[PDB]
Amino acid sequence: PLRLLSSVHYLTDGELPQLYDYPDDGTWLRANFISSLDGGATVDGTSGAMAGPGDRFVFNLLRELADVIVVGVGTVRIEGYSGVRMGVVQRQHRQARGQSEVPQLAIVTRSGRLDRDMAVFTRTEMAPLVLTTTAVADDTRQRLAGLAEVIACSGDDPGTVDEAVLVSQLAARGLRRILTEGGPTLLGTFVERDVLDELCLTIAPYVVGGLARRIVTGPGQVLTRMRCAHVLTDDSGYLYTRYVKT
Amino acid sequence: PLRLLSSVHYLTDGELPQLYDYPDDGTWLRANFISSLDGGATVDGTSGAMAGPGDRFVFNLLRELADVIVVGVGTVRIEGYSGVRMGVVQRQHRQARGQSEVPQLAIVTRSGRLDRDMAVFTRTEMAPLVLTTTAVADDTRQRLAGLAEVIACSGDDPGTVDEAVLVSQLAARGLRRILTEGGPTLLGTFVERDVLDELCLTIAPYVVGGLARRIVTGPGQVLTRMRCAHVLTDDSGYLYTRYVKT
Ligand SMILES: NC(=O)c1ccc[n+]([C@@H]2O[C@H](COP(=O)([O-])OP(=O)(O)OC[C@H]3O[C@@H](n4cnc5c(N)ncnc54)[C@H](OP(=O)(O)O)[C@@H]3O)[C@@H](O)[C@H]2O)c1
Ligand SMILES: NC(=O)c1ccc[n+]([C@@H]2O[C@H](COP(=O)([O-])OP(=O)(O)OC[C@H]3O[C@@H](n4cnc5c(N)ncnc54)[C@H](OP(=O)(O)O)[C@@H]3O)[C@@H](O)[C@H]2O)c1
Ligand SMILES: COc1cc(NCc2ccc3[nH+]c(N)nc(N)c3c2C)cc(OC)c1OC
Ligand SMILES: COc1cc(NCc2ccc3[nH+]c(N)nc(N)c3c2C)cc(OC)c1OC
Repeated sequence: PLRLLSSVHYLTDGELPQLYDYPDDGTWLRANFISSLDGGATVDGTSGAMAGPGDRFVFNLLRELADVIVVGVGTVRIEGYSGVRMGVVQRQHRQARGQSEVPQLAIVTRSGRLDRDMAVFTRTEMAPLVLTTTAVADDTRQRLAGLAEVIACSGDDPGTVDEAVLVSQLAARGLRRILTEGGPTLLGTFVERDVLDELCLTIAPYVVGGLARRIVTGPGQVLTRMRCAHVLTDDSGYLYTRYVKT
Repeated sequence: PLRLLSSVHYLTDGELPQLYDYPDDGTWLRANFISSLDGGATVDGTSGAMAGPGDRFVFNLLRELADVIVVGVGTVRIEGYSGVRMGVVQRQHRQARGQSEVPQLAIVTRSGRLDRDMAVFTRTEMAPLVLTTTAVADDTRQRLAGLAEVIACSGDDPGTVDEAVLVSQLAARGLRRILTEGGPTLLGTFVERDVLDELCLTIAPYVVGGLARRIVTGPGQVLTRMRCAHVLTDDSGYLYTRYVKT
């Protein structure tokens, strides 16, 4: 009942985007994470040390394919997010697909307690969205006037983000091809709200020991079954997986 | 730089053991764990809910190949370990390889605070080892007389297990082909002591949310690079990976 996986194909620059195609229509929330073999999401507090050239390449590709990159403010601070960068060819590909040259960043915050000073606001070609609650949306909008488009993403509860609503507000703005890059709290909520369509997971060929948190945190205990759409690899033993919710 | 992995081979019952062969000589500490896509080691407190027929098959195979199955007492209690079971054919294969019919269980405990009552002691064809410290080995041996062979596994510090010493004591008893099945504390120590030779990791196609711990816990922060030896899959989207320390 077991099948050996082997490299059967070198992916061309044209085929790789195809493997990570978004659906033709409808919203699609894709997550891109990286974790060690022993499930650690961080090395020395952040994820980058696990990411080699292969993962950076995939990471940048998923950004290139996304209409919008949604990230928790925690990751934004910790990973030092600034504006999404797109190279000339990336911009060309994006135009060819009917997309803006650079995907927007969307920072998720229940508190809305974002400072005007952040690099997500400062070092950015594209002004970012701030996805927050109905309760704080107005004060946040005022505080962040000129810096970010503040969008209330509450459903029934004005004090919380409803993640389905969040996805919908993005789509409503024509940002239906969503990529989230974390963090584990945000991902946890997406998973709990059952709005995660796809998880692209780089499995870095490291064990990192017990300190690191997982790529999902929170009190949530779910068991969402996913289908393995693909596994890619590179010469360094990384697995670039793509799982789609069943 | 990216290669697509695909199933290229259906593994026969003869080839599968070959993929998980131990080295011809020397000690080899292999770990077998299972984790969800989001790095969770447990569902509802234990690992079994993530394990389908494929993982059980691999799990049983690794047991069949091992001279000894080393587990923390935590896992022993929580997963309700009793004696290793071997079917007739499993025993035959084991004999053919020069191995005893059933691998021993080795329970690791720094405290040595094991009760005579446990199923590891009671429902077992083979009496298990208790790998513990020099400091408690004697009282533990007395307490567990007739139930378990108690082995002191301290190196410099009589109050602790030295995991290299643990591996050595096993080999010393002709149990050089070691399988550890956990838990995360034990695995954490193996990883910290740098004695983990190989990690066989089932990646179950689930996200489980933030509650679960990882397959490694502890204060440890390492970055042990591993080489991806193989990835198998089944029809249900599980990845059966084998990584070998570089
Ligand atoms: N290995 C990987 O792939 C990966 C990927 C990303 C991040 N990381 C790492 O994980 C760490 C950060 O963890 P984190 O959990 O704090 O990241 P995070 O989820 O990005 O940040 C948490 C914050 O974002 C907001 N948030 C998240 N979900 C929300 C929701 N459903 N509704 C409203 N607000 C929401 C909240 O902000 P407010 O407090 O303002 O309400 C929350 O406090 C960093 O160390 C980073 O390196 C790893
Ligand atoms: N997903 C998976 O593949 C997988 C695999 C195994 C277990 N699990 C799960 O993980 C959980 C158990 O976690 P756990 O960390 O408590 O398991 P554990 O490592 O098996 O148990 C911990 C105990 O074993 C002893 N121990 C471990 N390492 C030691 C060392 N280097 N030296 C001396 N003693 C050592 C200690 O016993 P003393 O206190 O007596 O000193 C320690 O308290 C369960 O929920 C189980 O389901 C999951
Ligand atoms: C400044 O913005 C950036 C932030 C980060 N943060 C760390 C980082 C690294 C690898 C990653 N790899 C995957 N698979 N998924 C992630 N979620 C991820 C993250 C979160 C990494 C960047 O380069 C890869 C980057 O530049 C665009
Ligand atoms: C009674 O002993 C047993 C204990 C367990 N415990 C849970 C369990 C399940 C799947 C697993 N799968 C892998 N890849 N690695 C593990 N470490 C593992 C464990 C730890 C599972 C058993 O059946 C699979 C079993 O019977 C032999």
